[PDB]
Amino acid sequence: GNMREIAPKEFVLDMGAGWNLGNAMDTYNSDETAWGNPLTTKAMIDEIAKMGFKTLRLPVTWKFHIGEGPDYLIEANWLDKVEAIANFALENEMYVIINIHHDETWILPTYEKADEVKDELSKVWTQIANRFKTYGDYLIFETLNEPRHKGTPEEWKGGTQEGRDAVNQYHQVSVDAIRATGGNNAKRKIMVSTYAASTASNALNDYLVPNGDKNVIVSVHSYFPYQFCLDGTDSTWGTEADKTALLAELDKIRDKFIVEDNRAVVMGEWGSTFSDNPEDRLAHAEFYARACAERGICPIWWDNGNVDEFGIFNRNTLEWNYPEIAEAIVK
Repeated sequence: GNMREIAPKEFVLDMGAGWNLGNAMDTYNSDETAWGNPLTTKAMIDEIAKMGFKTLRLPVTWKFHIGEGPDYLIEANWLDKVEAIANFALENEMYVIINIHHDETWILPTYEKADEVKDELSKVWTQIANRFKTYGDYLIFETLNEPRHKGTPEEWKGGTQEGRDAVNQYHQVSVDAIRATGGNNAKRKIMVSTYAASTASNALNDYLVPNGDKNVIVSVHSYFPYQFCLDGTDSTWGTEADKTALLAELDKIRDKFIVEDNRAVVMGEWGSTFSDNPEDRLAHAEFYARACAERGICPIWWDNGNVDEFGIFNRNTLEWNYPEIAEAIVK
């Protein structure tokens, strides 16, 4: 239950390297096994910690467990599940990040919907924060995952001005709600994303930290370069031009947040999908993770459980599918 007096940049160094429990509690279904992953167990999390990951990111989708307004009650048994997994990590001496994940349908960043969204968000964050209020500073809240207007031309390009404005307002509501619960929540580290967790320059330039809160960490995601990492249209990686382009991405993030803004950064998702390309995936993981570590940015690999996609740990057998990726990230 202890809260250190600790600056965000040292806290982020202490977070080490992380791993996402993807397609689990974040599954967009009332049944969190619907996306193909078993119910999470401590035995699973134990292997994540034994491999040397220091941070578990525990993405959670809340939509199917939130009741009607104006109270928007979160089901107690859902909180129980979240808490249990969090404790699996904390018992392993890990940091744990809990977020709001695939909840965009009630978090649409438009002026039209803002007023209702801000009402619901305040109620939901109050509830999550009160459940977890007595936990110490190894538990971190991440207010929103990739808040954006899905299906729009600027969705993955940093949004429109209206969308970035609304996203900033939703972070404002969420931080305020967390801090108003008091206790350890007045001091807890909060990860606050850009629009979409984008690294687009407009998203970088328009980002606002609510109240200038000194315990806010910046959250961005960068599956760089996307042609290799996401689309599978390029399956090779490792030229000097590839290296230079990735370092330029990372230097953009460093220059804006770390140097100009005096903020620490968690790269709360990155990684590459499997494209019949193990050697280049490994080279890219090694280089990316090293580049983040040299900059003081905490890298958190996205693992969705699916070996044909982002899964590097086998949750059903407790073995690593791709142990060398894992090792390249944590060394």
